[PDB]
Amino acid sequence: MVTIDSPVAGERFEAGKDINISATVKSKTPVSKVEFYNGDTLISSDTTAPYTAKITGAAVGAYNLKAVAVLSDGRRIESPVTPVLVKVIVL
Ligand code: NA
Ligand code: NA
Repeated sequence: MVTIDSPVAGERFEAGKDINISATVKSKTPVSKVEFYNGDTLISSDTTAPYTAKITGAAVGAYNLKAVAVLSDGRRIESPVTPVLVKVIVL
C-alpha cells in the first residue's frame, strides 16, 4: 500500500509556510520513486525512503495531495487523496 502520513486529511495550514508531505510504501517489489501530486500537478518525487516532498511557501487554496509509488517493474500504486486547506490565518 501507499499512504500519506503527513499532512492528515482535512488539516489547515497558513499561507507561505512549507507543506511537508510524508508517504510510506509497503511493497515486495522495489520502489523506483514515489511521485507526489497536488491534483494532477506533479510536485516532486523521491527515490529514497522515507519518502517526502514539500510545497514550498504554499499559496492560499484547497490542495488535493496524492502519492503514487512507481515500482521498478513500472506498476503505479496510488494513495488515497489527502485534502488540506491553506489560509491567510488559522485560528
Ligand atoms: Na526520502
Ligand atoms: Na503486479
